[PDB]
Amino acid sequence: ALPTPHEIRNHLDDYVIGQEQAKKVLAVAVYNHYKRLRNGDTSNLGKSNILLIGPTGSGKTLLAETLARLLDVPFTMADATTLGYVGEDVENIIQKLLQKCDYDVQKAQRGIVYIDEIDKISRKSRDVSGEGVQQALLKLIEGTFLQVDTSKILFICGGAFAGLDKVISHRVETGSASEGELLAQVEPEDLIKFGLIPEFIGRLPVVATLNELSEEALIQILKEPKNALTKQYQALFNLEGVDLEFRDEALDAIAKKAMARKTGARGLRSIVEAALLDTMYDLPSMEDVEKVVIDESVIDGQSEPLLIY
Amino acid sequence: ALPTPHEIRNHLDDYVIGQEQAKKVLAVAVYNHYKRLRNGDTSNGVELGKSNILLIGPTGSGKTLLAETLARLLDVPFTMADATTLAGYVGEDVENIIQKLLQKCDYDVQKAQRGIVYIDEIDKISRKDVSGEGVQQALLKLIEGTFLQVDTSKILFICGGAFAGLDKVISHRVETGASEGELLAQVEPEDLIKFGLIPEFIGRLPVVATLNELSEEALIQILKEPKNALTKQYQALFNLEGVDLEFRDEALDAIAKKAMARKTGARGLRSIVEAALLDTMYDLPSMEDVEKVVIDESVIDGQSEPLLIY
Amino acid sequence: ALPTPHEIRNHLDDYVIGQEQAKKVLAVAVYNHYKRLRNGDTSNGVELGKSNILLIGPTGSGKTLLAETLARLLDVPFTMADATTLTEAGYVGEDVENIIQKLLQKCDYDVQKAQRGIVYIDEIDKISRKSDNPRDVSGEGVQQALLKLIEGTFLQVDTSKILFICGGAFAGLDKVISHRVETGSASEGELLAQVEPEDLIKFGLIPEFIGRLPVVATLNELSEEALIQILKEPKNALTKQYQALFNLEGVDLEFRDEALDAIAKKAMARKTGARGLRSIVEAALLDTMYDLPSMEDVEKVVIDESVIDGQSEPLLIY
Amino acid sequence: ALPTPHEIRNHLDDYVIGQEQAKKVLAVAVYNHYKRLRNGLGKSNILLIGPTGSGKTLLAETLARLLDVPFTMADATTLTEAGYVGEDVENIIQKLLQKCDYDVQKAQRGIVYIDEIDKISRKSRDVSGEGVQQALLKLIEGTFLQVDTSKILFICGGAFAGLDKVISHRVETGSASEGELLAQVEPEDLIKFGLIPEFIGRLPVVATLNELSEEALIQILKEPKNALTKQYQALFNLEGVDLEFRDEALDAIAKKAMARKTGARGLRSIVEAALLDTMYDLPSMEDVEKVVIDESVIDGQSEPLLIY
Amino acid sequence: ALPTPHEIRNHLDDYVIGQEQAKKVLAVAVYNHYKRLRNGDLGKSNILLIGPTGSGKTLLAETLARLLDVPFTMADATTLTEAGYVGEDVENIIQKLLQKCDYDVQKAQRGIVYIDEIDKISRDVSGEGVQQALLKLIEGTFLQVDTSKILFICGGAFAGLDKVISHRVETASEGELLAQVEPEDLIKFGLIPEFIGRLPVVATLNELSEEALIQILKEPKNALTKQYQALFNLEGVDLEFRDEALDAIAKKAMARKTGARGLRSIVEAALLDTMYDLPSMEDVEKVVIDESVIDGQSEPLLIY
Amino acid sequence: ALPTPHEIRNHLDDYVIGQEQAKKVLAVAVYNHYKRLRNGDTSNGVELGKSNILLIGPTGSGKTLLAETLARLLDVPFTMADATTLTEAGYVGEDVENIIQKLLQKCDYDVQKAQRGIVYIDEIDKISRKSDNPRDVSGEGVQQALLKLIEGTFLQVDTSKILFICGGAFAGLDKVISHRVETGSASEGELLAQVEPEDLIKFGLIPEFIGRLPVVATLNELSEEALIQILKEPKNALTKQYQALFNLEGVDLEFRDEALDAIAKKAMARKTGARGLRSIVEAALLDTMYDLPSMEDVEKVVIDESVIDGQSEPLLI
Repeated sequence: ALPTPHEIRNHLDDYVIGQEQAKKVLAVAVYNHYKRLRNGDTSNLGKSNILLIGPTGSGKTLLAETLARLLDVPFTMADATTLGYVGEDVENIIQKLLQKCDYDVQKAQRGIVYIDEIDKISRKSRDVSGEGVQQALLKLIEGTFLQVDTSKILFICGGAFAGLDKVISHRVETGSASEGELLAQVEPEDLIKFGLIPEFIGRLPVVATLNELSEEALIQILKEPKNALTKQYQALFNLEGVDLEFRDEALDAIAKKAMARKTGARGLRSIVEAALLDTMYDLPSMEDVEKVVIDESVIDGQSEPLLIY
Repeated sequence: ALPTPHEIRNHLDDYVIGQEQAKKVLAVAVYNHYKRLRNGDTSNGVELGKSNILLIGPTGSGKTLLAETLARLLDVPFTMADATTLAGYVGEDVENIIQKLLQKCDYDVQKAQRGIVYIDEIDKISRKDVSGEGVQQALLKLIEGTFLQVDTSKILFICGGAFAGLDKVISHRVETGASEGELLAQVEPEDLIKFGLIPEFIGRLPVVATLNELSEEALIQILKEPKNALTKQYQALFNLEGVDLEFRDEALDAIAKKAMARKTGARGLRSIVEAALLDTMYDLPSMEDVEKVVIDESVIDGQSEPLLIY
Repeated sequence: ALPTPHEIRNHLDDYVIGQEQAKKVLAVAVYNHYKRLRNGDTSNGVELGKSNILLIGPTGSGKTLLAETLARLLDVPFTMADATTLTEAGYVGEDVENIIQKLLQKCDYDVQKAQRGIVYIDEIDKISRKSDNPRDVSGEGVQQALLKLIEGTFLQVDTSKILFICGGAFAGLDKVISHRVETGSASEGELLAQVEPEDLIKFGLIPEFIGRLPVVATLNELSEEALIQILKEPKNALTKQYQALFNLEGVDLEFRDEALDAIAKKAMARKTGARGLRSIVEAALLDTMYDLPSMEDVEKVVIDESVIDGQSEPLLIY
Repeated sequence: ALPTPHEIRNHLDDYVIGQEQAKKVLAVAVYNHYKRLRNGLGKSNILLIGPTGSGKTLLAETLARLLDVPFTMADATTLTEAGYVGEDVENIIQKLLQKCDYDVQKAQRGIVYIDEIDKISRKSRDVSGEGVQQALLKLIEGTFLQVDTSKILFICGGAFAGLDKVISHRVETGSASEGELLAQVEPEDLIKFGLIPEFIGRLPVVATLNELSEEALIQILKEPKNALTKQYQALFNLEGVDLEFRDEALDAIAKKAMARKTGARGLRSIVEAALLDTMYDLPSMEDVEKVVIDESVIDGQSEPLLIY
Repeated sequence: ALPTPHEIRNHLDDYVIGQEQAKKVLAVAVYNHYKRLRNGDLGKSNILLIGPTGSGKTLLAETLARLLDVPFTMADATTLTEAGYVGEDVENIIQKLLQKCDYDVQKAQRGIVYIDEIDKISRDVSGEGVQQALLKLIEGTFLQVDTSKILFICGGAFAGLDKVISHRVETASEGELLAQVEPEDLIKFGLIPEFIGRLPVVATLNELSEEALIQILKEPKNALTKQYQALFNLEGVDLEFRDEALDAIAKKAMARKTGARGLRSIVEAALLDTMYDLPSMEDVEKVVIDESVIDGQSEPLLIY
Repeated sequence: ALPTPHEIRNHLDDYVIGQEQAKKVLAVAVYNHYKRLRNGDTSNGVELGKSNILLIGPTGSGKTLLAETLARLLDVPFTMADATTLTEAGYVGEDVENIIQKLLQKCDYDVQKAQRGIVYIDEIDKISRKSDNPRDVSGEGVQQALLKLIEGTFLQVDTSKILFICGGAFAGLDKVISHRVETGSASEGELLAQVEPEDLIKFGLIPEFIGRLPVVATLNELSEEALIQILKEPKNALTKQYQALFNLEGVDLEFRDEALDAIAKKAMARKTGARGLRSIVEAALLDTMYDLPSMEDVEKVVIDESVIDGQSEPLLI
């Protein structure tokens, strides 16, 4: 029984924060895709391939993985950068999909494939080789000794598209907003000028966009997600018989640190670990009730966490 | 009384926009073909070209429309066929195209010989494999001409194809030390050879027409007529939802215009329709209405939402 | 009853103009090849040449036409192939045998008649792995893979019996020969006559491949006066074909000599040889044929200002 | 029963000298990693940054031994410049299984050390080097062994010669030692060094090693439970002879090692050559003890003192 | 049943003329090589052919294989030089050997490999790379085939070799000088010591005499005259080559410096016209005189 | 009763000329290895060096002869193997254990005596994956597969007990060492003495493999005298090889000492060392082997006059 777009988006809210508009798009795209497969297209339809456009560490990869998990469907990643002999490496993505699929052809067709850094292969001011991948990987999108047809499998292509923000503004301008508002005005002709071939873009009808993560968002990322850092470490300290408490001032402190390093959410973990290193070290050697992390423990990194006996 | 190429092309200007060079070629090719048939080729023993045609142009340029139109202009039985659907048992499916031509011909052997046959996606069968080529040679037997008892020698063959890679092989030859339109004009039989077509097949397609831009009318037809047309596909999607999906003519035309402005051809049609029906499909399973009507304002402007009838 | 080399050449004169030396070579080569087959080579143990041929001539010189004509004159299954479509594959090794299934198909899958068949490989000069015109490892692979055919090995057919004709332009060949034949301090035709297996070696062909092509035929560059003859003399000459087309229109088509020469000059500047003749004539009569049936005149006269110019329209006589 | 970080560090003190801060870090990272696995969260992957012959490799090996866990090494250099090395990246896995008796579960508990990570960094072949950072990146997360590399601990070692500079260009203020500078290391410093953001984000735990002191080299010859002198004293011991290393001789060995820039790795090769002649004509003699002096090491001219 | 060296040399006399010393060496080298393989082993017995271009180096290698019904494959040392990617092209020689071997691992090991123009790779950094890369083959390492069993024959002209030998042997003719060849002479030439040690057996070919070419047209079982006499024979006509004509053919070959390879191209052009109007006549025999070859003016004699 | 390193080297002097420094290292390494085995390493928990050896010397320097001799002097099962026949396979991982079954074969299938055995791996330098002498992925696979043996794991025999001696020429090693030992702006023998584990690293050997070969012996380029022993003593000595060839012909081949010395001198004059020995013997026996399978005699004797002068033919009985 397929989950409605409402249900898919709801389960995406549990793993990904914000990006509500993109999750609406993905929900529909995904739903329609499998809705199409489960009725054998049409007796005697929509490719529904998706194009993720957002900054690095926005959640592009996370969304793809989550979609597959929520639909108990084989999932495999691949990099456009790593892509004549690579034409026989493009089919490699398929064997990997079969590996995680128990070599079940049918389940392999229901699978999802995420290609990262698509904006990197775009030949714009090696070009001849790069375009070669756009056209070689293009043969996959349509669908062709596994014997599996790639027509059935859903393709999700993610990319940062740094220069895309510019080409859009050069078009949308008038006479004389923010990146989020600009990426909404994105059109397939903007991707053309960016470096993507018309035949490739025509194979990616569904276009999703991810907004710039807020500083406050990072704080949410540390708390709200089911696998949020704080929850992960509270679980660790929990099997030690100790309660771990993160003061709001400390969480904000962590976000600020992450912004100063321009590492976004990816740099969150490396900050928390270093802040809890000493504590976890001499933790199994003590006997206290709970440990409370304050701002002074994070930003300054001088004072140790409060210990409650 | 046969229509002059001047008259033929002139009638092609009414169904097809632009493509003036291709229509001139088709006009002469067609005219010569029937001019040869209506004089019994040549008494005794004299040579005469087959006059078969090879349409080379992007998807939604007017290839198919041109073929259909030609037949209507000459009140001649017309039948289509896809090169992709064409195996050894398909060799007996190649003759199927003939029985279909006879069906629309009222089973009149003579009028069937005057008939026109359009084969789409020829560029697809090019082995560049053992089976695909098998069709090139199996269908090759038709071009020459052999229990209908009808000879396919008389019937005109028009092969349409996009030839995506053809634009490259030509540039690798014509180079020295322009646009696709200028490059496709330099097309030579040897370019199709390297592309995947066998020499014996190309030699059977002497007349080569080339289309450049797209045809607004065909783009509209592509959204409707095809068995797997976008509208029909989405009407099927909305149908298993208990809802009827209606595309107003203004909306379809609106969709074509968008596609032309983006120069993405027919390939860019879907991406336009999807974006227009995104919101609707999202909160569709959560509603309870009879049908949804897509107007022009929903496509071009994309501002208003589709009309909902309960 | 096999045709003597005399008869073979004579019939080649009806389809090809000039290249007399080449036609004499092909005549002997072809005759000997089948003369060998129709006597079962040699009983017990004896030697016999493979008799495979290597056509060397400019593009549109008649290489292909010669190969085709040879087959028609001997009512023998004929099939073409491009050496370019072969290079760069080990999966093409199973595509090299494809040429055989083609030969069978046109031969009514007849095993013996397929063995009598003729195979023409075009653009052999393109696969040669050499520093000239810089994949090599893959190209040579074909010289050796297709080499397995030349000798002869689920059709069950042996390619030992079938005649192989390999055509090519060999653009750089004219140079390597001159770097050898030179003395201390003529034309391409005279130079291509001095051709030697070692010249092809330096060009890019492997020794084992050349040794399988003993018979070497050389084609001259079609003369402008020859091209003029091609447009007129042949029974299926272009002018005659187009005069026939204009004829069922009730109109007489006249090609002025100044126009025919103009056509030849156009063909030479394009180096397309005779193969480029049609494409020039068509474009010159294009406009005319378009609005021809719409008119009611007596005859149309093609002048030199209509061909090379492509400007002034053909003279119309009412 | 898992050993506390205290216990892990204690056993590390026995095989490795100094680097107390690094051993504290590794102890935690390791403890947490397995603490996480044994309860069915943080990846806890580690990045060792220290000079050549500082103890990076030794730390990795020791950690595994102390935890009776399958261990395997690999060189990041042998990886770069290939798409066929992507299938060589999984090779590291098959080898981990070989030493694991092909037990999928114990293979997941295993530890993997990648040396010379600083070498693959494409920074001021590049396109190929980065390819490994991302190819080996797929391992870090975890994916016909059927084993998932999500469970296995990854330890990436490197010298990072240029890292000392990029850190100084950031930490500077307006107008200390490498040890103090490597402490100020941040993921953004590695970014500028040539590492991709997605790779560094997979190596959260960062351990920094100091340059082994020349006097530390002397300690390396004495203090460790498996110190060279203790090894050779044992060898000489089952001969009925007592081996005595004079302090002047131990310092002499250290100096030799420094002039050769071979660090601690070059210690053995020096001691062996110094005791080579003695061990040869040892079992043929009958004395009480042999005393190695400086004259026997540096000059190598004089033989070791023999007491009967 | 292995053929004795006597027998091997004998069958070599039928395809190659002169070079009797080289054929005795190759005969022993080959015999021992397979005598070793058929008893499960010892010497590598790899061979180094040293002779001018068109002396018969290649022909000797090919003939040896045919006489022993063993897979044979050629290769050019020049196409190898200047690459580390050619290190994976050195294995190509093996896959080719397997191709002609029907992919039979065992028969591929019995195979023979001839590398031409070895003297060309002699150094520079890239060229030496092949000497050491192709060196790994000589010893013998997804075919799974070991190149230890396969016999290697390395041919070369060694233009400068005649000089280095003279600078040493000094205190006759090239033939006498190439006999005094020593591994140290190849060292100074450009070959690495480790490569030469892998080529123990050294065969030296003489420069084919003018008169030798004459023999080349007659003596060999597949001599041109015999081939064309057979061609004219299935026409009912007897073909006779005058001695003055054969000598005339040899001279032509020398003036063109094409050696024996240029023999055919000379005979063909001389008998071209005759073969053209041969099947159209009815005579007893055709005689080829010198006037028909050298001058190419007069037509061959026709006896009815 | 184990022989002292003194006694071991002394008996090595009877089968090998020169290479005294190498023989001293081998004597100590070997002695220690078995000294450790015969005392069951160490009761409870104590450390002990594996004591595996790495022979580095030119071809025909006696690397193989030293290995074989060591086994004979200690009445211990010995087996050879070529690292070259191993590379390029995962199925060779099951061929790596083959070396063990061969060791058992010569050991009468006695597990214990098999553990005391010695294994010599030749041409180790060949498997090294490096830019020098350009498969790599496959070669390394053996370094790590054979690596599993060094440590020690249907035999049930543990390869931990058996001594491993890996020989190789290491042609490029002489260069990498010079690029390191250099100072600002001697001979190979002096250069190979400066050898370090890091030099083998850059050469193509993995760190984990080298750490398993603690003992490193270096051989010099042999003198003209040693050549005579190389022609006779080694298991696969040329004379034995050709005596075997002549043997399957029903004929006995005898090399007079005067001839053997004659061969050495020839090789010495050409300065090709031991590598040039074969090319000399072949040329001297060429004619004989040619018309040999065609005759019917008892034995052929090679004298000095047949080698040096090359004028007179070998004696036929």
